Amino acid sequence: FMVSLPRMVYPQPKVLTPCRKDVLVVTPWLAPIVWEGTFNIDILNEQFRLQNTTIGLTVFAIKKYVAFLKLFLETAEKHFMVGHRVHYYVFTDQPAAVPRVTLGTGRQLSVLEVRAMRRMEMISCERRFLSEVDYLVCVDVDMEFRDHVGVEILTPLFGTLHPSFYGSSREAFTYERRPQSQAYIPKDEGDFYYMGGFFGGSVQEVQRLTRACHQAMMVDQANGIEAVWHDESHLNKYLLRHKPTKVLSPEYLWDQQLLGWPAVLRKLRFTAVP
Ligand SMILES: O=c1ccn([C@@H]2O[C@H](COP(=O)(O)OP(=O)(O)O)[C@@H](O)[C@H]2O)c(=O)[nH]1
Ligand SMILES: OC[C@H]1O[C@@H](O)[C@H](O)[C@@H](O)[C@H]1O
Ligand SMILES: [Mn+2]
Repeated sequence: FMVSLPRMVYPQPKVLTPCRKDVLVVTPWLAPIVWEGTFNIDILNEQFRLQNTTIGLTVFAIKKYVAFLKLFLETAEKHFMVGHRVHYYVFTDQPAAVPRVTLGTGRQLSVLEVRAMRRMEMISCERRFLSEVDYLVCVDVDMEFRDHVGVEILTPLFGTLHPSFYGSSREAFTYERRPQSQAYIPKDEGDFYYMGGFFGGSVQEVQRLTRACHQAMMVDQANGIEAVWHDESHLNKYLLRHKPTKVLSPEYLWDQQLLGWPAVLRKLRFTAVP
């Protein structure tokens, strides 16, 4: 049950004025593609706080990657779902190397020790996530938040446009192209190339995705084949056959050193560390 929004004063949306004319802002299966200028974050924050939303954020920091956690978490605290309840789950082989980062109120961190592709299996923590959070966001650790990443991304299932391919035709996508792999996608198929480093959704839809990618990876292992881009190839296969309900623009996963700051990106929200 969703209670009424309170009165709010904001600019009227005008039907004969698009928000953004330069980019596609809805997919052909009617999923929003999330760019700056397409959402009023005050309306969204109301909607999600009225449901007392809790967001889980998973990150793996194995071996040398523990070095990235301090900047990742400190910038998450500045930019990720601020005002909402957040539970970080840090999966690592070195619990004692997790930095002590001060968190804002309503935010918690759990360190989950693992042994040093297996992210999909490890995510598919099933029971715990179902009890503890409403949505799961699953990202790479060698990154930093530079600007707002908030509830505009939440939906039952989302992927993120890979920043090297958002302008590419499908035949250039680096999907797995060998029919012997579960991740295979023919040259005349594909909507987008999604980045393995940022996907998420409701806990149920994320457990479906990560279970299906884990099973498909195990089939490929039994068959002696490893997909060209590992879990990212399987995530692409899954999202072609199970369309996401939102797609995040490359504002949400960018590399300024490699790609600069094109005009089409009004904000660079989550970016690779040099
Ligand atoms: O030795 C490793 C290799 C990978 N990762 C985790 O797996 C993610 C994906 O690997 P990586 O970021 O190296 O892929 P890239 O983005 O460079 O292609 C890393 O962000 C970490 O989040 C890790 O923790 N330790
Ligand atoms: O072609 C796909 C690849 O593109 C790279 O730019 C990225 O570093 C890789 O992790 C993989 O996503
Ligand atoms: Mn990475």
